[PDB]
Amino acid sequence: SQSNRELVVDFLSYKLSQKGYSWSQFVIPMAAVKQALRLAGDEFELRYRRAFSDLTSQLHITPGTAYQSFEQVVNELFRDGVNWGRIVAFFSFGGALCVESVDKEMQVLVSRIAAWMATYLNDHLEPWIQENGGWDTFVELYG
Repeated sequence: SQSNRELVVDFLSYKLSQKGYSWSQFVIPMAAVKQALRLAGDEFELRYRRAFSDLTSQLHITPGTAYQSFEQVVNELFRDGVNWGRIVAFFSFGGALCVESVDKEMQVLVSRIAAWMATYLNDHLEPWIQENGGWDTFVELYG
């Protein structure tokens, strides 16, 4: 919850920096988890460059968008359940949403998206993560 919050912020900050944007609107194995996640995300966006076009448009985020709408859209990535690659897609998707928000002069949504991701991670993804090795297995797999 606290760790996950930090993890989400780091990945989103990484993505924004990398793409020329500001991250101002915002390490035990943690440092290792963070780096593994940064690498996983880059590899992902490398193979898939569509940038979640339909998912973001299906969501069309504005300052009035509620978590439930975010949650419903994100659920689409997990229609067949959770797996590591889908978790990576989840982070990449949040990253795309932040970029889009900045491109629309709605930089105020980045901290909100981060909060939503942490909530979604703790609620829907940690159960599977903890059952399949925890973030140690993730590092072991993408580190």
